[PDB]
Amino acid sequence: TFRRLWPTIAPFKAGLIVAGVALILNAASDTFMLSLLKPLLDDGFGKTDRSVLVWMPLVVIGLMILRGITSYVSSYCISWVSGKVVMTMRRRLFGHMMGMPVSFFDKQSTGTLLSRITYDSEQVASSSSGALITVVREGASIIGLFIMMFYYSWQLSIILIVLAPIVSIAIRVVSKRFRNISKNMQNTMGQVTTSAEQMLKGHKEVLIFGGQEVETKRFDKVSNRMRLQGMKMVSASSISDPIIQLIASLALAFVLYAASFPSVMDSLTAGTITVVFSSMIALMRPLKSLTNVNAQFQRGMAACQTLFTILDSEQEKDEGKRVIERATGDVEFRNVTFTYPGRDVPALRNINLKIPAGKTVALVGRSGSGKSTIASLITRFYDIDEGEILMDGHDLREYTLASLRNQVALVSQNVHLFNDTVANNIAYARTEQYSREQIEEAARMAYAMDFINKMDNGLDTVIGENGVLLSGGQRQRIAIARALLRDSPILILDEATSALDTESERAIQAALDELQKNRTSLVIAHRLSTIEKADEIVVVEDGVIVERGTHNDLLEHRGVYAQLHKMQF
Amino acid sequence: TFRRLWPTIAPFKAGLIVAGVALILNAASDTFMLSLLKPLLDDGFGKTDRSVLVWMPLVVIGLMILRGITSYVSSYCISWVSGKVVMTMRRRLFGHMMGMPVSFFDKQSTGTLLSRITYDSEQVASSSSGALITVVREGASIIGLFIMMFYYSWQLSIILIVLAPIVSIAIRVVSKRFRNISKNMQNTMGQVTTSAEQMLKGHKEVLIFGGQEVETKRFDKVSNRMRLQGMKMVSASSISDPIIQLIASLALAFVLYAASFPSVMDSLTAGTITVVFSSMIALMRPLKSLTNVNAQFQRGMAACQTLFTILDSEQEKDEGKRVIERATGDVEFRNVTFTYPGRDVPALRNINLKIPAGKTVALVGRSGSGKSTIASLITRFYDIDEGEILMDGHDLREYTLASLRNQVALVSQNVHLFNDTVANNIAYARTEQYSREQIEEAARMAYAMDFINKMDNGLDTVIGENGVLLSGGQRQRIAIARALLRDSPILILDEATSALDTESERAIQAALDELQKNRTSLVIAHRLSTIEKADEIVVVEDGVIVERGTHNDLLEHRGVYAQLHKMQF
Repeated sequence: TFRRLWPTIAPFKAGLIVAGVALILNAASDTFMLSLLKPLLDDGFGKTDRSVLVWMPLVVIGLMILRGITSYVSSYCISWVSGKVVMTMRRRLFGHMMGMPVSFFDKQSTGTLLSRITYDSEQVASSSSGALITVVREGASIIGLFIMMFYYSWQLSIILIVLAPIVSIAIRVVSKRFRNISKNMQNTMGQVTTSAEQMLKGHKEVLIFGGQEVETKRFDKVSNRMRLQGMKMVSASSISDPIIQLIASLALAFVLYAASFPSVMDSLTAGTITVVFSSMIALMRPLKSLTNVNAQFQRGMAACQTLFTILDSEQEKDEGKRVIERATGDVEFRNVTFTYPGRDVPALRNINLKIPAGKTVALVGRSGSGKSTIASLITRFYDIDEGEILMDGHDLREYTLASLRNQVALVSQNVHLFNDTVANNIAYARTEQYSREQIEEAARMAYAMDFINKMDNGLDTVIGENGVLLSGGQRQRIAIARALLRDSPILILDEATSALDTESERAIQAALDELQKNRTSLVIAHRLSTIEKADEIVVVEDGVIVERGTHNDLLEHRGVYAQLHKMQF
Repeated sequence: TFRRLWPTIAPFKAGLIVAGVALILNAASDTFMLSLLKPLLDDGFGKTDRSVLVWMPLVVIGLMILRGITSYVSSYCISWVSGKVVMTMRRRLFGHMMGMPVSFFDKQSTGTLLSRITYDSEQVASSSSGALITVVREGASIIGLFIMMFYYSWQLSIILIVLAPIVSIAIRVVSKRFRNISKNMQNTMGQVTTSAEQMLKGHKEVLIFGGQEVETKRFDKVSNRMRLQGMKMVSASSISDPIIQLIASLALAFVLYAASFPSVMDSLTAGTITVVFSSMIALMRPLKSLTNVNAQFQRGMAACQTLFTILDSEQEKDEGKRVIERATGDVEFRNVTFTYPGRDVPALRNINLKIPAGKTVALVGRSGSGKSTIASLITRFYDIDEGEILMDGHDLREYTLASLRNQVALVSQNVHLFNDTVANNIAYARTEQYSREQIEEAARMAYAMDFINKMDNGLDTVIGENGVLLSGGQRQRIAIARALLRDSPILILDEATSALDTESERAIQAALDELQKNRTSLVIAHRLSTIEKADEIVVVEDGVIVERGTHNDLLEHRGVYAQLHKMQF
């Protein structure tokens, strides 16, 4: 169907070929083991030659060991191709899902985003190879059990294969008739049960009118009808299996009857009949399983078109060629409006903010609708709807995306830590650029050296989850170390502290003060300490900025900043 | 477990015995049908060419017509006892669920009460009788097939039965070892697959720091650790199934080897070996199903205690000693405190209302603070927690419930209409006492005759649900005739819905005006019309009445009623 997945398997087609050559072999070994019933019943028990019961245990063991060997080889050489194509699909989804915009990550899919690399990305192969196994095994077993029947007895096999369509259609017709009859009877039972429910509903009226004897008399007939319809349903459902079994036995009796005549048959001597009929019994499983090949292959290709919709999708629009090395200027918002994708209500209205060089601006206002939003826009996590965000006499869209992200340091208490050494986390994405001495210096001046020396191995301890666990404050200080080592000229201090641990703030505030040397920062104002010492204070109210003055003058005018002090104090 | 169910089955016990004699014959007709293989293969096919194969097709049909008759006589004669005990149980549940307090119906249970007489009352027989067509059906098949196996070459059945435990435990030990090994490899998969989650979570932090060629490298090694662990999980699960077949095939090799020696080989002839081996592989399905005979007999008996809880629950406390022919007096509330069973907050504080004879008190509260439940107490739908409701000078507790509820008519718009035609529906629970002439005048006196004459059959049209489906306006009118026909002294004129229309409001109000002639009534005053002529007015705030008196004297003082009167306006 959606066979753009075949090039993923083309580099490894030597496990599919081997698991077709050693699975056709498994089917042939099944049908050869089933062929032993004729030598057994003819030249073994039936005859006086005990030798056939001496080598037949050995052949049975040597064919079951061959079945096991070719069923483990057929499992390893498809679990190696259905494992490596899955590996390639997973690491190809984790090269397009790690570049595309945050909007897909925002609320389109959060928990299922890992499902689309764990469950669906393994289902695409556990169903496609599960269908290849079925088709190439039950197309070998079915051919083997056809060749066996037509080799031992074409006379009986022809009349046994002519009847199989006849028996199948007769059983299907009978089952359809009784399914329709049972469906009608179940509809009638549903109506009667609805009547019983309606009898039950009027309890408060039955009590007040005193109709307990009349209501139970009326239900003595409703329940009697429930019984007489239930036994009708059972009689119509349990008369189906006997009739279809009777039709199957009519066919079996006719096959036996055909064998009576000498012209048609009687070349069979007590092992040929047992092999043919045992194969026909064993021929039902590799038709019942074979019919589901297309259903399983389509169920394993819907879960590939899903992965292609995740993959063959919009990436991050890197429509930029201008390269900036250091934000030696001012990052300015000017009449820009933005709304979250997937929602219509503007989370951010027209904005006009100035971030002067060598100075910091505080995003005050605990409304919760406008503070976190503007923080994202500087790094182009969510692209603006229309307007302009300016960064050193340019626009963010103009600048290269890679050259923009490295200019900004998102400092927050809730900061991700990678499953790696802390020396790698502090120099994440820049391990080659920054030497160990630089990391030591950064941790020293970021006040994070106290925690790391306490750790077991020190700077090389695994810090992420599934390892050592560090409290919110340690994560904050590691973020300060990252930002200060990277020397990002722009800082977006979320300051989502949400706690005041003893001596944690005493070091965090000092580290932030040391960080904010001349680094122009758009601080999210959660702590009044930074608000008091701020070059400019700007507030947001449902995306609208109204009070923009400094912390002193904006206190005199009531507006929202004094009201924030009223709300804060 | 609970043979207190048995006395309901004991009267109808000669359908299980008939379905124990016509169901052993079903099993003895399958072990005889897996015995023609001896005359077929041994004497019929290999020994000669004809004769036996002309006699077989009749017996195969003759043992599949007798396997169908005794499979439908077995099913009908259990479905007659599996329906006649369910019917005899259902109407026993609908004689205790129609006499117990309304509290069980109100939020302690819901429409699942139907399931306690439709699903959980047929599951008691669909799984208890399903455990008697497995302990007798597949309990004479096992005895039938064991007699056949020992009748045919006993010296092989002992070898074949001694190897059934040894093969079974060895398959169980092998399946035990490779179920724990796969479990351990699945736990290891949980660690690495969780590590893949922690890569996706840091997408906001991945982009800003620029590390995506480094993060994809960290996933190239995590993809393997969940691929190679996926090859170990398939290599450890696909190696169990080969071995358990090889262990099973070490018995077939040994049984065939055992038959090689002279002692067993004497009559190990082909007919006396297919019937023994075809029976043993046909003996697994009886044994497998017989194990689920206490899992199904307790699934079908756990549901018996579910409805015996409903059956043996506490019925309505009919502490009745006093009987009143007619409530020719005054209903008087006096310091009545009551809470809904199931509501923590008390829904009614102290209440003291006297209803004079031939007077119409009104409960005008549109706040909805439990005005309706005040009327529930006069009918003893919910008993008073503390206090006393003096009806005709004595508390409701002494009066008989059958006698008390005959003196009250719950006139409302949500009245239930029973499935009976509308001549007993008007005279529900009293059709024997009242003749058609009274109903003719009663319906006429209530102005209901127009709707009834309009109907197809007139006074005997199926009126309830699944009948003609009258509207809400018509349903309320019949309650007026039903109350007017009975001429009960006390009325609860609910008047719940404020919806009104031309020739419906006047039509109802004219009927209510004609109804409320002496009829000392308590009106839930949602309609402003009755409030103006109401002799007394009471409004309930929280659980306690605040204003009590005539509507004129309560309008001048604003309080709650007058302000509520403005709210009504």
